[PDB]
Amino acid sequence: MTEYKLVVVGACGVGKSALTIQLIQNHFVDEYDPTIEDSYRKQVVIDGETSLLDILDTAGQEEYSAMRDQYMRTGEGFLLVFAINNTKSFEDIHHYREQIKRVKDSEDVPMVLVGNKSDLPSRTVDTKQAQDLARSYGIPFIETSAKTRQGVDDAFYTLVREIRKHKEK
Ligand SMILES: CCC(=O)N1CCN(c2ncnc3cc(-c4c(C)ccc5[nH]ncc45)c(Cl)cc23)CC1
Ligand SMILES: Nc1nc2c(ncn2[C@@H]2O[C@H](COP(=O)(O)OP(=O)(O)O)[C@@H](O)[C@H]2O)c(=O)[nH]1
Ligand SMILES: [Mg+2]
Repeated sequence: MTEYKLVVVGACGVGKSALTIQLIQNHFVDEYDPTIEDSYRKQVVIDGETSLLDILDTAGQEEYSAMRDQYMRTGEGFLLVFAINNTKSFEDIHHYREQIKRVKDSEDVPMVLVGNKSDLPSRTVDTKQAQDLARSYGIPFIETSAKTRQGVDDAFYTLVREIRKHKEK
């Protein structure tokens, strides 16, 4: 069966765990321990293809090692998550993109920029700013809400379609 190794990255509190649980369980979590990093498998049909998604929700303390780089290198596609009400989380996207570039030795890694918490009225990051960054990286931008499920399937399925496009190259 076709397996896709997806990794959800971004700053603390942006909704990585909530997005992962909404995708896997169809449930919104108000609290998910920030020390729990784990991977979840889900079978899905995307464009007629039965796909096994293995989703790693990154967490814990910021720490680095050769072993951690070897592990992150196995990810096939990355969701770069920020929260639309947190400018710092948007500025932090650069760090996550550079760490993926560093470990993959490539400027062509499947990724999708995700602007989460789109249900909140307290926006500080304009959609145009996020589209401009995504255009600079050459990747799609998807607005999501783990709370209402807006854009969740689209964010993960678009990443899978980007991995397929990359594998065809
Ligand atoms: C609130 C707790 C929480 O959600 N955290 C989010 C993940 N954390 C990280 N913080 C800072 N930079 C990080 C950098 C990386 C990383 C990436 C994206 C790619 C290759 C890599 N090689 N080595 C590290 C690395 C990852 Cl996976 C996590 C980071 C802790 C806080
Ligand atoms: N309103 C709203 N809250 C969200 C959303 N996604 C996550 N949250 C909340 O934001 C907090 C941090 O979410 P979490 O998934 O733990 O973030 P993580 O540290 O990136 O894993 C939690 O209280 C979540 O319930 C969202 O789309 N909208
Ligand atoms: Mg988390």
